[PDB]
Amino acid sequence: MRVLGIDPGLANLGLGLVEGDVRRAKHLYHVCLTTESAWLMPRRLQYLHEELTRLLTEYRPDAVAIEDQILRRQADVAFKVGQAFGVVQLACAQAGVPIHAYGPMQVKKSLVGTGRADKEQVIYMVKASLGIRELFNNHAADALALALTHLAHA
Amino acid sequence: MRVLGIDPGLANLGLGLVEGDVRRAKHLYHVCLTTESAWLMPRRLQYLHEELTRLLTEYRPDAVAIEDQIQADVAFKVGQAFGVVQLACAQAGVPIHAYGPMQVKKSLVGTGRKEQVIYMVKASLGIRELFNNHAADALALALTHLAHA
Repeated sequence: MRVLGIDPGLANLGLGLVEGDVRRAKHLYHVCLTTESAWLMPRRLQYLHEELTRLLTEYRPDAVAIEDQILRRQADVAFKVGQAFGVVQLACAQAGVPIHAYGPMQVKKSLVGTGRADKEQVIYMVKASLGIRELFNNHAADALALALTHLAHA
Repeated sequence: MRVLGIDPGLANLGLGLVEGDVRRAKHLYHVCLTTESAWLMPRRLQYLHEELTRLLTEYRPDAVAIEDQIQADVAFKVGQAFGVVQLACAQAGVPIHAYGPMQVKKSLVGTGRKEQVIYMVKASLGIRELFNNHAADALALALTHLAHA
């Protein structure tokens, strides 16, 4: 099973591709896309949608695993990030790829064993599961963690 | 001089196309698209984005006029639909102009302080029957853009 993990955002969009099953997984690709506030919102959304559409077309994943956050602070931030989430969901549906949502405690439990693990603990287990020497970008790492979580729930 | 007005929403998306200037406008098209919670969110967004794209491609408007967005997870959900609307406009190369409710009232009604707005929408466009408030709101937005150009 080939899975695209997505750490959703507007200024940063983490994408990580893995392939395997519950017992073993192979790293395929990861990246953190960025957009600039000086671009207007429509162009930021167009950039994310275009780059994600290209990656979906190229790698042909069987499933998308997306983070289901309960972040509840600022409505103006939530409106902007919701716009990015909408365009991400749109790209997946246009590709015919089903989306499975996972909360952070599900990720921590699947990758570390417990739901109160630290992020550094999760990234250590991402790198160990995939044989990655270093992961500098936390959004890419989180995206890979989501992809590995879907493989564990399948 | 051709404006697509958009009343943004997930369950209801009002669309209204007019052409003209401050003095005279002609009606071209209106609808209220609907989506149901029985569909998963990505499918709802795909349907709205597809139907909006088709209308932008067909009628080739010069501008889009959208209702200005004046709880956090509510904001987040409203944003999902707004994002796909903004994306379709950007892909079409059509500039977006946002207007608030008071701007619509002043542009359309002499009072400037929805029955009065709807009456003025129907009168300006020669529309006898306008039953859907979202489609009416979208037409009111398109007419507001003409008044501000």
